[PDB]
Amino acid sequence: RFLKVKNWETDVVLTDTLHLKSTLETGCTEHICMGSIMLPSEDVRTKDQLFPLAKEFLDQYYSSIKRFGSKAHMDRLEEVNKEIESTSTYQLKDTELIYGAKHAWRNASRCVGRIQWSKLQVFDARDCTTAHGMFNYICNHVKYATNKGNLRSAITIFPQRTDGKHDFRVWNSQLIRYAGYKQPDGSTLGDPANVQFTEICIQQGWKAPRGRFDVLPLLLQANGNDPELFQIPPELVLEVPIRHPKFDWFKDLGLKWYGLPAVSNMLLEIGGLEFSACPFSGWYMGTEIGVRDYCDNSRYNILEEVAKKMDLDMRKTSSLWKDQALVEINIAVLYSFQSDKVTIVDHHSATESFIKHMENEYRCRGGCPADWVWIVPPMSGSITPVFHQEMLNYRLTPSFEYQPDPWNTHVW
Amino acid sequence: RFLKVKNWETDVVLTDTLHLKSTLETGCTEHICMGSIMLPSQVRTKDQLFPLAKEFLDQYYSSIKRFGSKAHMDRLEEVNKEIESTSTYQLKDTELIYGAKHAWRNASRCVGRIQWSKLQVFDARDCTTAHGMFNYICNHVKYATNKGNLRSAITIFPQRTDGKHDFRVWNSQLIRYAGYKQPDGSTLGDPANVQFTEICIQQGWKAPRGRFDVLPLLLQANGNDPELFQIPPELVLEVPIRHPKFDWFKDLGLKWYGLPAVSNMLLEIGGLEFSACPFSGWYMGTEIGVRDYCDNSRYNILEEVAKKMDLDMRKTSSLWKDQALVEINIAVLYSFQSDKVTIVDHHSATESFIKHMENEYRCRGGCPADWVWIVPPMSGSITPVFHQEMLNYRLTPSFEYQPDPWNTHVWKG
Ligand code: HEM
Ligand code: HEM
Ligand SMILES: Cc1cc(N)nc2cc(-c3cccc(CCN)c3)ccc12
Ligand SMILES: Cc1cc(N)nc2cc(-c3cccc(CCN)c3)ccc12
Ligand SMILES: C[C@H](O)[C@H](O)[C@H]1CNc2nc(N)[nH]c(=O)c2N1
Ligand SMILES: C[C@H](O)[C@H](O)[C@H]1CNc2nc(N)[nH]c(=O)c2N1
Ligand SMILES: [Zn+2]
Repeated sequence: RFLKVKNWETDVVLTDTLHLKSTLETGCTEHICMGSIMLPSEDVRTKDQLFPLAKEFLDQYYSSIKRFGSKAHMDRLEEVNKEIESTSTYQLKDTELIYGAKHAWRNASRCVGRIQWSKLQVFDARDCTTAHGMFNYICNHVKYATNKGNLRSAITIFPQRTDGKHDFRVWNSQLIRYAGYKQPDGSTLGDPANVQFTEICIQQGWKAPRGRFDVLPLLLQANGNDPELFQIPPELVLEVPIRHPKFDWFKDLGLKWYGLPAVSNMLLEIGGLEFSACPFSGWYMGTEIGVRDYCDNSRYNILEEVAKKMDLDMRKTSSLWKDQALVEINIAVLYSFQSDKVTIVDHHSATESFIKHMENEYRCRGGCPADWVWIVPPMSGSITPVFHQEMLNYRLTPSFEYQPDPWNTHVW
Repeated sequence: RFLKVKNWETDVVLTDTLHLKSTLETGCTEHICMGSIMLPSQVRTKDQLFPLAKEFLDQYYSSIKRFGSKAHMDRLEEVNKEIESTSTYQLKDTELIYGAKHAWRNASRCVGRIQWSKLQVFDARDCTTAHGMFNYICNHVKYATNKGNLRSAITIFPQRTDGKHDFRVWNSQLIRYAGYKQPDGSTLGDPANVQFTEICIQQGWKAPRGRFDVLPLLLQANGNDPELFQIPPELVLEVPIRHPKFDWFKDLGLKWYGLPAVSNMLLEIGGLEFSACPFSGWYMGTEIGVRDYCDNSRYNILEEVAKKMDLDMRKTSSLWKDQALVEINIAVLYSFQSDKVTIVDHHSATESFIKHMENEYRCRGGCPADWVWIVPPMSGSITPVFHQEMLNYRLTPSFEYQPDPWNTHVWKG
């Protein structure tokens, strides 16, 4: 049970001991594997639920600074112990906060970009009290992370849950996303994935330009209050016009995308403490836009339009016109970003980086939890090295977790 | 207990009750998922054999709507006495056919299972020698091939008894190309087959030493040392690969065989183990175009193809690899269709499987599926299986992996 993982392209074999420190459960059993389930499974921590969680976290922390078993360690354990017995919760030291966040990223088994995990910019926003205040922290995040196209990793951490009545939440799924409107006649204009949220905004007071690439407004909820709309200043939203380096007609498709991927609907858990609002951001892998955002049938779905322009034989599937078109689109996305000097990585580069990162983690940590179903890119799978890499998936803490959408729960 | 799966593209939700009939184990635990391990670890006595027999017979007679009948009870009784008396038992023909078909049906890594009920089962349980094996296999190949109009088939050799008298096909597939390790480090032919090739040569094979030499059959009967046989070339249907627009593609000198026929797996039915049971269907295009040609550890022709297309091969973000892969796959499909050899593209096959899967949820209560393997090795998310949640669990009858015989065999000499 000190498990081994093989790379079948290189015969490299790695021994995993880190999985033995796993806390939470996977959702698999000896009888059934649920590795392809998108999301397997009021609850405020009780007093005695929280001490062991806090102790577990402080133990890793003081080991990581080579102070395990020290006076400083013991003192802190005691101090937090006292504070929970007293206040029914506790507060992280800035240093612990930063360690917790960086390690939540390190432990994210579905993330392929984790080779960068130690270079995360952490913005402490725990002094925040209002949606306007939240708006301000978020604008600063966006401007810092964007950095004129030279993107930088960042997370902004708002106050922690207390009793579930005073939660901080960003209602958008990403800080920057295009709107989606269902036409009265056909299907959808803009981005179909955002049709419900685009409507909640409107139903909350937003006036929409009803274009195909309208940046959504922010819906910000502080201390469990009704949320508020804020438009992100356009000069803070860096966008890229999409053109092909060979096909002049590509520009005429009229497509663009934003440079900053910034997920804002997940929950960060450290030492038992729950941060329900913690937007984090990095930079795109090319296929996230080109393969998923543009070509998914339930998104922009521009494949047929493009194949048309290329004059491919769309009569039978065995001509592989979708594949051919798909490649060109993704060539264009990378070409556009690179030309405009906005940070982006191709799926070949990022998967190779991740193999290197796996190597490092097995060597200096004893393993690296990884979710094959998510790590392997949605195109050209087997000509990337992660395809032939066996991976073990297990859940370590600190972690990012999913949480219900606010509008289904909000005590309005 | 119910279990739901969701298709995230169509929002279709299905309910799995079949997983409750699962007996075997996955390799996963409460705290670890081993879903991407290629071969998880996941001589049998009468102690454990009659429960296994009873389970199978209960299934079998349920499917034919005779559960609890006299024919069912007498059959149970007959199998019981045969086991306590002889320490094994024999399957009737009907049972064997049901067995092989349900094994395929239960094969969670197989995207082609829509076809599972149309399997041609050849009973070679009266075979006793390697020569007899060679003859059964020749006939399999002739029948399956059918002049390019392929037919699914399986040939079943005698079951294991004491594990000292096993029937084995030492080839991983009935038809495969040689691989030769050259002194300078390079490989001639198929790198996947170098080790098996070396065995054949040792056993007295005279190697042509080309890049597409069909390997000889290495056949073991009754636990005896294996013998070489050459498949008659008129029986091996091959297809030269050309591209519909690139005239220089044919000059790359590629070809591939038409019949995929896997011969190293173990068929388990009602506790009985059939260690030699070659089965065949037809190719999905990506098996050849993506894995056989473009894997770095295989023929690895991406470079040569990228050069002739004059692609920007300097930085990878030009996606020259991705572009070359598509053209090669286009060529493979075009060539097979032109020669009227049965083949299916990954778009058609994944679509068929989603239909199969839905049908299996309705009429059977589930469909075990291994996402890691079902999703095609190129253009993943534009196929409908990518967005489909799947539960993976093991049912019997089943096909299992077994170790290479040259590692476990006791040599006679
Ligand atoms: C810096 C470059 C980064 C790249 C290239 C990257 C790439 C990716 C990709 C491709 C996915 C799959 C999601 C999808 O396909 O839609 C993913 C998921 C994810 N990423 Fe990263 N990411 C980066 C930075 C970050 C950062 C800075 C964080 C947090 C601090 C992060 C946390 C996560 C998490 C939590 C998931 C989902 C994990 C889960 O659901 O368990 N990523 N990332
Ligand atoms: C008729 C057309 C068929 C097609 C297109 C097809 C396709 C495939 C493919 C692509 C794989 C994955 C192999 C790889 O990617 O390396 C697979 C796996 C498999 N197939 Fe099929 N197959 C077909 C017929 C059959 C038949 C006739 C049988 C047996 C009677 C069979 C049994 C299996 C088994 C046992 C596996 C591995 C399953 C496991 O380990 O769970 N298939 N199939
Ligand atoms: C920081 C970051 C960068 C990036 N390029 N992609 C991300 C993708 C995610 C992500 C996580 C869960 C689900 C999703 C959307 C599902 N395809 C995205 C989260 C963060 C990301
Ligand atoms: C009958 C049949 C047809 C087909 N097109 N592919 C198969 C592929 C397999 C197969 C199963 C496990 C492993 C492998 C090779 C390793 N990728 C192939 C087995 C049977 C097949
Ligand atoms: C059903 C399946 O689990 C789902 O489509 C997953 C598959 N793999 C993925 N992988 C990545 N990187 N992103 C995704 O959104 C998904 N979707
Ligand atoms: C390590 C990994 O599980 C291994 O490379 C698997 C991945 N998925 C696959 N899927 C198919 N269809 N065929 C394969 O050979 C593999 N190989
Ligand atoms: Zn699992």
